[PDB]
Amino acid sequence: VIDPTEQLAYFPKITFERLKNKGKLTRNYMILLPWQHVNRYNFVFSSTGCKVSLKTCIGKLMKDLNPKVLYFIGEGAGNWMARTACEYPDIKFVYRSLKDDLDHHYPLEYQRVIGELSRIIDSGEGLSMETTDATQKTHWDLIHRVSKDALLITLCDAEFKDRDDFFKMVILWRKHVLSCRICTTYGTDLYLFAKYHAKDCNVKLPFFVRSVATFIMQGSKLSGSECYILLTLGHHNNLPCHGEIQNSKMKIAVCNDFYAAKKLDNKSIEANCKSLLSGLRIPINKKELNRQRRLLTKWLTNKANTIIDWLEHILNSPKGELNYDFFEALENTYPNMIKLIDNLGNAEIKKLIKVTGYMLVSKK
Ligand SMILES: [Zn+2]
Repeated sequence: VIDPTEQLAYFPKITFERLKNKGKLTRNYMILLPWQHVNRYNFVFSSTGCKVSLKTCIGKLMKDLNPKVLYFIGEGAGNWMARTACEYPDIKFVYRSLKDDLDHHYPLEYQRVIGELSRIIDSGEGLSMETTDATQKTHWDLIHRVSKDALLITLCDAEFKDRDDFFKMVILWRKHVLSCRICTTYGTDLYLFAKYHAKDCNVKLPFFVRSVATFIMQGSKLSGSECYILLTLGHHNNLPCHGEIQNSKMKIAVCNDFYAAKKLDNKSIEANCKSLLSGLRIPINKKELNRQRRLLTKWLTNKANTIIDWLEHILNSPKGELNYDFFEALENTYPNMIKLIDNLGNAEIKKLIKVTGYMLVSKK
């Protein structure tokens, strides 16, 4: 009872830089908050699709290869997969994610965005911990238990402990696509679009693994050196160097603004509000914040005051454009910044930025 293409208007436009396979650009933004969640207010459990998209980044490859099935590894609640389902309404999916008590091993976001799970032909159900671990041979051995389609495009958004774990996955992918009866029959025109953290320089990829392009996303945490690398089979080359990623990341932060989503998913905004502060309603106005202050009259009451104080600061703050120059102003105009980051945890602060972004967009 849901049209996927209609749901796509809840996802924001993606700004990125492609580096196909020199002075330094530096700007020290005094920011302590995860501002990359500013345009992600319409999403609850996972929001990767606000940062990366197959139609925007690898649109041509999607058209040229025309895959019937897509293979997703490492997705939490499957928000990237959810965006893909909206962009490509006839594509079926194979989902894998580590069976942990830590992050989601089920696509909650996909179930929320897309109506049902009928297009997820393999959800990884019944599998053990090692058969869901991309750094283990058995995961790759059982990837074809339902889908008999070759791994034309494999999407990996897994967070690895170290680069050696990343190499374990990349080597296992190569070993699969060069052994597997299904995949070998298709050929060597097979791809792996994986998340990577460019820490070093001149780091060779495994034998017969070649990087086609590097993608630097506006939606990646400003502090790190995260990027998305498009790999294929062929004479090996180097992984992206930390220096290249920095200049690219900087230009996007200094030049570009975050696009807001064309439509506001009021159900999710209400959900993110109640998740941040129980009983918080929309519109978030002076009357709403004074009501929340009144309800308080402990550790939980301390966190609630911290939240209201920030929302009150955003409320009183002038309207600006969604960019890091304005975000730095927002932070360095608030007297209790250090008290905020100390009292609220990482998840609470990401929820706070989602709510903040909704408010900033709602202005004027
Ligand atoms: Zn295969």
